Amino acid sequence: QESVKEFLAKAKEEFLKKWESPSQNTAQLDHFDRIKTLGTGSFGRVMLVKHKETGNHYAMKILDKQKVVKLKQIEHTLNEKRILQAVNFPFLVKLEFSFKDNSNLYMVMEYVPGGEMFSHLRRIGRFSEPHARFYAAQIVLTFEYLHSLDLIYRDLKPENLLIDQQGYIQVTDFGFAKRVKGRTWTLCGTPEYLAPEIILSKGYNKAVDWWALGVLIYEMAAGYPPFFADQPIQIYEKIVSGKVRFPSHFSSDLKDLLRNLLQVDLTKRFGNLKNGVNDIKNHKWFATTDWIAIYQRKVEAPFIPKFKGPGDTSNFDDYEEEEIRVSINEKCGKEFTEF
Ligand SMILES: O[C@H]1CN[C@H](c2nc(-c3cnccn3)no2)C1
Repeated sequence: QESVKEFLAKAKEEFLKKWESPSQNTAQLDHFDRIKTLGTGSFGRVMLVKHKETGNHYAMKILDKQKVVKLKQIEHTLNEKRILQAVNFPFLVKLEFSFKDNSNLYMVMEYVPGGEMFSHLRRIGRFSEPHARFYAAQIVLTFEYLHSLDLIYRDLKPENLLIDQQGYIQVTDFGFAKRVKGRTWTLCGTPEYLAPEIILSKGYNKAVDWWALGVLIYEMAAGYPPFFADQPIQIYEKIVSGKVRFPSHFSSDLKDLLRNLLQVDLTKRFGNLKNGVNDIKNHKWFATTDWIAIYQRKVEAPFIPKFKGPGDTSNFDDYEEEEIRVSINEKCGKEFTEF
């Protein structure tokens, strides 16, 4: 374990150097051709773009400054970019460039053509336990890394887990990620994945990411989430009750791990005890997992996504194509000075 301790100490040193001196202004919009919209929301979208001189493909996240302000996301967007430019781990998407202009903020990431885990899960129905375990092990290692840097992730769900050309996970969307040493208070995350202490408006901590891992493992292995209901208020009532029903096809070891991750009392939840992540890594459900081989990407993946090359968009769906407009006047300059 000294080897793991020394790995995490170096990881934190390298993170802090970039965190204290963030990169800024490393590309500009007219260096890229726009290809296709890959998803869209209330203040932002992600496009496929191509760099004009190198020919490389990238995923460009575009945030409208005025809409970020109106929806009270200023601090969250500044967190997202400052964290992404400072992290480095095999299962995190890489930020390659960032910049801003009179109207928008831009984060240019590597493009992962294999698509969302969500699409693959919904197409096949559910994953076998070994398939769900391969992905879960990558999330355990990624959360061990992030939490040792004092980062909470706060947006785990199948749509944020991309499948790469080797069949491994790349986590994207750091819009709710935050550097936290103790407690934090903001209501954020998708309803089915929220821990009880978020729903109850408490000061909460990194144990909310371990709760969300329990929801993800359940949904991968069942094909639906554990607290499912028609509207959010009914979902929240089931979460806080914490009453969970498991399919009979679940192994006994899977049920035991999920009862310990989906523990309503945060002071009793796996990942948040004296032994930290090691209660999860040493659980019987993970007995066949070679943690070093997963980190080194030496395990054969269960599934390789079908795609034709680094520009193929067939694993993403279709959205109305809107302009990328840039005002002749600067908007919200003061709010986004540090970006
Ligand atoms: O609307 C949200 C959900 N789906 C969108 C999306 N994100 C990406 C992607 C691809 N490669 C690297 C990073 N992000 N593709 O689609 C974003």
